Amino acid sequence: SHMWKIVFARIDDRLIHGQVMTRWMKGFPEASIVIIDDELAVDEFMKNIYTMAAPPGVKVKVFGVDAALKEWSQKTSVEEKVFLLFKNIDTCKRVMDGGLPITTLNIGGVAKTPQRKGISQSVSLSEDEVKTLLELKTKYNVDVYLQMIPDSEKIHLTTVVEKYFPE
Repeated sequence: SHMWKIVFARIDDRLIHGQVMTRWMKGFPEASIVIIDDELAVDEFMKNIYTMAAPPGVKVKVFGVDAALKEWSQKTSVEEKVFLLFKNIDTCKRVMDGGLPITTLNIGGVAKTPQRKGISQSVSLSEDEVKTLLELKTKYNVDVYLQMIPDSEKIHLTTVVEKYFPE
């Protein structure tokens, strides 16, 4: 089997913050958190911050994109359950384009910028970003939805397009 079994994937530009991941990990009891980000992979200060902020009893590992693809590609007799955490859509696209199978993609946090349209308190998206999410759905059959925490409002990608980007 592949080294990792991907139990969930989430995009949140603030990664491990507050109690958010403690809430998410309760749904994935045996999983570790794997953050895939090229910037964080070399940033020792923030690697320590996020490791310290991790839910009690949950391992955190950080990989760059190429290293994540290399690790996942390895075969093993005992797979590790992993909850993938990305800072941004582009990094997720790069790993999916590299063959890493993601089945569900939760958009958790994307900060407002002038180029993005506000959708929720936690998520704003540009038209280009929504086009990218649609492309991931089309190419890879990923189920994409916005949801901040497990018990908060869930908005599917199709609903996002219909209400916020009619086109």
